Amino acid sequence: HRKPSLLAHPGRLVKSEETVILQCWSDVRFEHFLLHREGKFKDTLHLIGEHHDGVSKANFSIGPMMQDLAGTYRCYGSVTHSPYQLSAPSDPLDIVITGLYEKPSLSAQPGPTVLAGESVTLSCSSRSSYDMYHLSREGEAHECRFSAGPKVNGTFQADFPLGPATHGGTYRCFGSFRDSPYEWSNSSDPLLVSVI
Repeated sequence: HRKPSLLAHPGRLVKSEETVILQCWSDVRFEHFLLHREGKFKDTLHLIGEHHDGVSKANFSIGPMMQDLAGTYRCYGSVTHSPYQLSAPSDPLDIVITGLYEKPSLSAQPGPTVLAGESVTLSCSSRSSYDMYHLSREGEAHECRFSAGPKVNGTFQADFPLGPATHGGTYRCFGSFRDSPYEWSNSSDPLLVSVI
């Protein structure tokens, strides 16, 4: 037993039709790994786990990405001196399909370039009824997200207060509905928040 690691080399969010690798590694010399998703089309993947030096690993390829592939992934593994047997559940990893709707309008109210120690904040508008927006800082494993405020005149937005401008960078923003929590919108245009 003992839960293995489940991550995705490029990243969690996958653009429409692209592909991601969901690698399963573990020191515990297994021989078979099993991959499992949720959402609509609940499915399981049976791949023979190799042993690329020391630690045992498996490499699943989520091909032409689609609405069905996106959901909550979990990895398992074992040895076939006993077939059925499965390791303890592995860490949940949500595979997202970016690119599927009109791009939101990300911007910084105080300004993309703000003096340090001066609280910065970025909002996401759009004319469509997105129930929530997401903010990618590109890189980090777990990102942020918040439901949106009703139509103010014609728009739908969500404010992501970042706070005292410290070591800025570049954010992106997506939108989604209460129904399909894994099917996002097309990524909004990149923005460089500067800190002089």
